[PDB]
Amino acid sequence: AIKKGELTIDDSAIMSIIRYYTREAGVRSLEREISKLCRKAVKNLLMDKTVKHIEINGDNLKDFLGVQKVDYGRADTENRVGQVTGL
Amino acid sequence: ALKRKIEAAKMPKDAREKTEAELQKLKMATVVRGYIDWMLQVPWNSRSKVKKDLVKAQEVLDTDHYGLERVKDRILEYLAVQSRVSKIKGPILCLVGPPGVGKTSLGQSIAKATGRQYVRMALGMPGKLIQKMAKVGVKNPLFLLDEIDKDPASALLEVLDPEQNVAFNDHYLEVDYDLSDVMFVATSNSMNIPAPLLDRMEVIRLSGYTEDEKLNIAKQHLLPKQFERNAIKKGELTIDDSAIMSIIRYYTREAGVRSLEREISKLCRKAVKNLLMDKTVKHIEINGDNLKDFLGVQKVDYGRADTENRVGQVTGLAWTEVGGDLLTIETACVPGKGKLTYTGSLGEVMQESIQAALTVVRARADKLGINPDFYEKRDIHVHVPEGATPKDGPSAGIAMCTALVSCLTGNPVRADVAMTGEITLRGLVLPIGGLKEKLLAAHRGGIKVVLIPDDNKRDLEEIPDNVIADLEIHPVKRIDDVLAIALEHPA
Amino acid sequence: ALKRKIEAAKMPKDAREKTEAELQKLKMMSPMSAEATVVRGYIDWMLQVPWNSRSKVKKDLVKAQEVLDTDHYGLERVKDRILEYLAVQSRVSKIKGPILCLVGPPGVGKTSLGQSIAKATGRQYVRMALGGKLIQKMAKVGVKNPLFLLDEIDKMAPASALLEVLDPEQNVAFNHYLEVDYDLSDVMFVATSNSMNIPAPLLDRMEVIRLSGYTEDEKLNIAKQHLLPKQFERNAIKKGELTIDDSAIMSIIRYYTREAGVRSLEREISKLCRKAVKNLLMDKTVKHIEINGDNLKDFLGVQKVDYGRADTENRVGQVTGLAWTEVGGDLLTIETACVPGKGKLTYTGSLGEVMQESIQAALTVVRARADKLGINPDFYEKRDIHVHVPEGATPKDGPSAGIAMCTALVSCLTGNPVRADVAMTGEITLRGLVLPIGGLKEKLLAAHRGGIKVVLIPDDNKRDLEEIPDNVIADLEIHPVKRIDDVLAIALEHPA
Amino acid sequence: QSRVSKIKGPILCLVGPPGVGKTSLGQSIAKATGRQYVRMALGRRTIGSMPGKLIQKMAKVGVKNPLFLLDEIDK
Ligand SMILES: Nc1ncnc2c1ncn2[C@@H]1O[C@H](COP(=O)(O)OP(=O)(O)O)[C@@H](O)[C@H]1O
Ligand SMILES: Nc1ncnc2c1ncn2[C@@H]1O[C@H](COP(=O)(O)OP(=O)(O)O)[C@@H](O)[C@H]1O
Ligand SMILES: Nc1ncnc2c1ncn2[C@@H]1O[C@H](COP(=O)(O)OP(=O)(O)O)[C@@H](O)[C@H]1O
Repeated sequence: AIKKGELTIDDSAIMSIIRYYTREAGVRSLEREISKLCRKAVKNLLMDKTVKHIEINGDNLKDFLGVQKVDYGRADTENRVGQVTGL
Repeated sequence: ALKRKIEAAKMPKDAREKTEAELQKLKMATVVRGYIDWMLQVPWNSRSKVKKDLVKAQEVLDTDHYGLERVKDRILEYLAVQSRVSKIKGPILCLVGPPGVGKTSLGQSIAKATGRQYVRMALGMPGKLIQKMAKVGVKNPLFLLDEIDKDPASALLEVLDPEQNVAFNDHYLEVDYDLSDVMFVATSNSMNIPAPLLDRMEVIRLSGYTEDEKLNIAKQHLLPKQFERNAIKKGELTIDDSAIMSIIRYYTREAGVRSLEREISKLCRKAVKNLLMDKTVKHIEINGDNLKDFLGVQKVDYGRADTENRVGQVTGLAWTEVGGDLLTIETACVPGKGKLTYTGSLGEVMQESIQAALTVVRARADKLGINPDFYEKRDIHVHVPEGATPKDGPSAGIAMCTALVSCLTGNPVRADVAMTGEITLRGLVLPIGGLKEKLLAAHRGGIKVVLIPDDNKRDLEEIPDNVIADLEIHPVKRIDDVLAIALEHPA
Repeated sequence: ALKRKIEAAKMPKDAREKTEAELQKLKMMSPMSAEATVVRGYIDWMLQVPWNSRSKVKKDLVKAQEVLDTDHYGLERVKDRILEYLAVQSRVSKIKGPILCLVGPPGVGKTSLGQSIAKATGRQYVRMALGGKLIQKMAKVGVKNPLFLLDEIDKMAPASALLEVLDPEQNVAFNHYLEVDYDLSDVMFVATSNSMNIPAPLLDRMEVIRLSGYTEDEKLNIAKQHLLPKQFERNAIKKGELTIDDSAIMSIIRYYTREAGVRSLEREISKLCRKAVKNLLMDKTVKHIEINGDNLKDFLGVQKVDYGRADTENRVGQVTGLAWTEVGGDLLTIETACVPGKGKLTYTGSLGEVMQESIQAALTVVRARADKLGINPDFYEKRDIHVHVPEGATPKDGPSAGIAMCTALVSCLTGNPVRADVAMTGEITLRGLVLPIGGLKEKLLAAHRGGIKVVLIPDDNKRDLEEIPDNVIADLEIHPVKRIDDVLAIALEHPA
Repeated sequence: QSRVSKIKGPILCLVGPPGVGKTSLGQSIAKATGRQYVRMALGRRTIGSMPGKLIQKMAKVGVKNPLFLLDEIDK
């Protein structure tokens, strides 16, 4: 029930959802995240009559979805002796 | 009489020709009369209207359940989109938690949050569901499906999907009923639901409570409704907060509040018996000293103020889904032929966890002070109690590792500590799931120092911060750093 | 004709218009037909049903106290729990909550206690055994609010549809062959059984109140104050005769009966009474018969079971474990044997897999302590092991008497005899610690009733140990242990 | 049974292998107290229906206080 004006999601917000909140080859978890994100925007509309154009960037999302569930790739300690990531 | 009400206030066409069809069967017999009256008493109109003041629903959820803020926010999201669109044709609310949390009452506080009538249906002659519809008599009820962990079994998915709810048949009512515009709330004790149902349900996790939160719940929402069903009236009976702290800490240990209800109910019973059998006293006051006069000595305890010299016995944390739970993993090292032996009801996942742990120990024979021949001359028995789940099996792997280092070197594990995690061959410590449910258990049993993997550090910014306020938490990443904390001697 | 009775009986409007509904059909059918008489007796079911006339309850709990303690002797931890319910029953007129459940071994007095509560409040009494009926008993009492007992719910498993007779969400209306709903509220229930194997829907609405056994002093006062009078008046023995002294009753309890209740004591006292009466009519010489503790063997028979312990402690293998069984508390002789072989275990005697895990636990206890006991260190593959547990233990009780297996194995290997006045119990870990166990009161009553004089319990049951009220503790030498080395230092009759 | 006018308690039961005198003790007790012997082995209105079996035997002896046996409950 969101009409065409009041919620706007950036590119970088979707890149944060894909890179930080899902691990599969498909788009099912992207649907669960965008579903839950949309109804959290609905709650942040009907509980406050001031704001209407709710904006989300790649910074103001961790109050919606919490912390990053899964991690991204390799910028951490590269010692990891005798381990090797295989495919 | 019969004929003057078969129109039944714009009852739809199909059951009008069916109702008049057995009415002209009546024209040419008691079971016919009842068979008419079933189709007349089920509702066909009168949608009891919703209350779209969602701030009022905010105010009416906080009057019946104290502190389920994440669960309340999720429910109010579902009621926001449930308010704007008249019928959400998506997945159903799924309330999952340990027994004794406000499931089977949260659904009661939803029905007086929208306005629709509460109906409960336990899952442990017309159809059962239309029997309940005839019990309530409204087009748009709230029909709680409880205990989905426990008429054919899986045939209720036609009550949930869109394609079978625009018209629902029956074996012994012959017509089609629309089970659309019927909000459902589904509760369960656990997660292992039969497989088609697990997709149509969005899971809402009601976790356990803490000591302060149980104290506030017992001080606001338990003592009044227990008094008013026993009619103790305002000054006849007071209970200090430290007394409820002794009921919570000592005489029960459970993630719900059901046992607290049983002890408080018993307490009110014996107080009434003191008030009628005696006539001098009229005000009974109960503190932490008068309390064991009214009940037993204890049932369980906590504290870990006992001895700590338990070689080879650490206190793992177990994520059973029926509450988070403590665990006493024990290992021994006997003279023998090196044949490893595992027991404790679990299968082969613990096997690869154990053999991982034993390679971790055998790589460190020098700087731990072990004769390096132990893998072939000394048999090893490794035990873990039965409380776990199939997933999160290789939790408490470093429980087994510290157990083996303790029993080999003869170094006592300090008894206040409690560990968790999953171990690999290099001694690295993998993440584990369900960290809140385990840490509430480690809070409730009186554990001071908990070890978690380093890669679950971000999940500490989800815990209600009274829990972290009492636990000296050390995250680790290497097993060599577990062995400076969990033992009590340098190694 | 017939309507002039039901018009004044005051049934409510639903059953009134059903009664008039088939009634005017009855007055307009042939008054001597067969189906007409079926309707006559059908209405005669409905003349029976008491739709009014509550019997009065009594609120003063002082005479409730003085009406309970005048009939049953010493159930002091139960009568508080029953006067909770009668206290809230006194203030609140209609409790809709849970229902009193009475669980203990048979012979304790539960059927008499539910009979006594009816005398306590004022309401009537109808017992309903379990192996339409309910409207037949409600019609049988002829009153609205009886004390409708439901005995042996455990021996019940219409299949189990009585759970709508219990919950208040269903008790506003219960119909089955009468098809008029009855208001079964304000019909107080008490349910009894013999174990907590109650079906899982029924257990929701039932307050379990435990009735454990009686001890010898307590049975002695029961027979001296409440059994010899009712037996002397159900056989009409005159007053100036049949002086049964105390030591005779002590020999009946100690030597001629073994139960946690007093059922068999009634059989022995009744047989004693009628043998005395037969010796009063087959002779006119004696009139005053006295039966001391000596002449029972000339009067009642031979000492059927044994009590003392001069019983040859040189039993190498068997110990005496205690067992909180389904029917309460019981002695239990756990036996082990060690035969030459390959190293394989052998389970015997209702050993579920938990007891298998505790058997291998005790096996690792022994193998950890091989050399400081003198055992041949390679016994685990030269010599097979057979361990025997006689049944009785509930699977929740389970690994109770775990350390009985460890002392049994140490005794069977080293050939050191277990002294046979030691009633061990406990739950063993792997490494040699002894965990708590529940139901310590049944195990101590069975450990006292068989005359065992030394009991080993775990250390972390110094908590329930004070709550055994009677002088059970005073003559039993109960002393806890915590490690397996305190067990092996005591329960063997040699040092090790 | 001699001193008490009417025992309301339990019932004499005679259990033995087939062949000992468990039937003849009905005769002997019957001519021991004085009452009458009636044996009833084991194994409504309509057409014309007889009464109940037990009251058929009570009509058969025609006395209020018989020694009404009940043979072979096991069968
Ligand atoms: N957050 C809460 N606030 C107030 N009461 C609660 C809360 N959670 C549970 N309860 C209490 O739990 C009791 C009923 O238990 P229930 O919620 O039915 O658990 P279960 O479904 O496991 O039986 C009620 O008295 C209810 O008040
Ligand atoms: N404390 C007591 N005082 C008097 N009589 C008792 C007491 N305890 C038991 N009895 C006797 O025990 C018998 C009741 O047996 P009970 O345990 O009710 O059998 P069941 O459980 O099979 O119904 C009655 O004869 C009663 O007189
Ligand atoms: N002690 C006895 N003295 C004389 N006759 C006996 C004695 N015991 C058994 N009998 C004879 O055995 C028969 C017993 O019949 P019985 O076995 O009682 O029949 P049932 O098949 O009904 O048991 C009688 O005919 C009786 O005369």
